[PDB]
Formats: sequence, structure tokens, C-alpha cells
Amino acid sequence: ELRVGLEESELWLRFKELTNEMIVTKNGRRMFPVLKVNVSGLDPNAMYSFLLDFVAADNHRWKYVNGEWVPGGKPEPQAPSCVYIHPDSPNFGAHWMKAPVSFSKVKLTNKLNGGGQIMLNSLHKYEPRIHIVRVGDPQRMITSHCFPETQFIAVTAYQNEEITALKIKYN
Ligand SMILES: NC(=O)N1CCN(c2ccc(F)cc2)CC1
Repeated sequence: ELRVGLEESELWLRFKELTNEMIVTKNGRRMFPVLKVNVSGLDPNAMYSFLLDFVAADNHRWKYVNGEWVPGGKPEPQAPSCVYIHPDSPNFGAHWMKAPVSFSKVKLTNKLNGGGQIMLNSLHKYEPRIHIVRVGDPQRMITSHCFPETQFIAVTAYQNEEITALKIKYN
């Protein structure tokens, strides 16, 4: 059976309990934690590409008021559907399965200023999603997995001082 498991799920859960936040900048910012997954049940002999995108979680924005995240207004029009291709792509099933697959170099931005960056709307909530694409497939089979533990609000600056502190503590 194809199985895609989140690595360091207990680290992500320490951020999610505070409500996780990721900085977006003009030039783009790497994530912490990094999204890493373990993969089993690919065909070791087949070639696959791994893609990452971010799904908008809500029909509204968020705001941090009196130490709580609350609904903050109507949303901005959806960010364009940016996809990040894992740099090891395309590669053998055996490659993807022999060690966790790390998205350590993806950058999150709030300006379409290119460079394979992912544009997000500040004060909107997003859920990472990985796609596995089989190479040379006339059916163009894709598999998609979501990672609820990794939901976060995109911000231009940390709102929750407990998140600022945790980002330093574990990084
Ligand atoms: N005390 C805990 O149980 N946490 C904190 C550390 N955390 C972790 C995992 C990988 C890593 F690189 C850094 C930190 C795992 C969950």
C-alpha cells in the first residue's frame, strides 16, 4: 500500500497547539519546521516527481486579538496555484523511499517576484499538500496527500510571542 507519513509529527504538533505561523517576505522565507515525509509502497523501479502546494483552509482571514486567533474578515482573492517541484524530481521509487523526502528549500512569499517561490496571502491559513506524479504514464496518475498537523497562518511578522520563542527553541 502507498503510505506517506509525516516526519517529526510531534514537533509540528507543538507549533499547531499554539497555532502555527510562517513568515512570508518579498524575497521568500524557508519554513520551520521543514515539511519532511517518509514514503513506502511506491514501485522502487518506477520514476516519480514529488510536488508541493498549499491549500487555503478557510473562506475568511484571521487576526490575532487579545492573545487569540479569531476570524478577521473576508478573504483576499485566492493566491495563484503555485506548485513547488522537489529538486530530486524525477527519480526512482527507491530514491524517494530510502530516506525521508525533505522540502527544506521551498520559500514562501507575498510578492510574485519569481524564483520557484510559493505566493501566500498574509493572515490566511494554509495546509501543505504533496503530489506524487508517475513519469511516462499515459494516464498521468497523480496521488495527493494532505498534512493536517502542518496547517499554519501566513504572516509578515509573528503575532504570537510563544511562536517567536518556539521557532528559536527548536531551530
Ligand atoms: N520534546 C519533543 O518531544 N519535541 C521537541 C523536539 N522535536 C524535534 C524533532 C526533530 C528536531 F529536529 C527537532 C526537534 C520533537 C518533539
